[PDB]
Amino acid sequence: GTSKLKYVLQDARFFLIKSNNHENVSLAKAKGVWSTLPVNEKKLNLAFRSARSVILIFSVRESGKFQGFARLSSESHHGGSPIHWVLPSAKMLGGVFKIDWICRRELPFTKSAHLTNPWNEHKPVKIGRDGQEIELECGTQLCLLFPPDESIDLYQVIHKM
Repeated sequence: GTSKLKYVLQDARFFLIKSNNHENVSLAKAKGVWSTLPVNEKKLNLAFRSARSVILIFSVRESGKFQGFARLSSESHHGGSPIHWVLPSAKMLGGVFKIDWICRRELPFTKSAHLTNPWNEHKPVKIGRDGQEIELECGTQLCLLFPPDESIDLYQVIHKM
């Protein structure tokens, strides 16, 4: 079903995350973590304190697809297990956010062509720089377009809200 998913997304904030390569998204899916440049780290930390759920929607550059979406479970923190990201300078990154995956399945951009983002000049939601905020209604509909991920149980995610 979709009911627990809709509950998690209620009054959520949404951010577009653009990765240079698949390896970083694979590490995030395996380890439940994400890191970003300080400008976006500050935005995500502010958003995490401000909303019931903050959702990151991932897309690998040049892939023509989104690779899934996840919910922030913490603010960024330093000094944890180092993560062997594939960089385009590791010192340039901010802290590490813990994330809980909501869907690990892909969605092609062709299926989201009817969704425009008011916070990016009403361009198709696939278009945007890393860290671009997606307005509530467009973000909710985007997440509902993904194929259901039957491997994830949202009961545990609901308890953290």
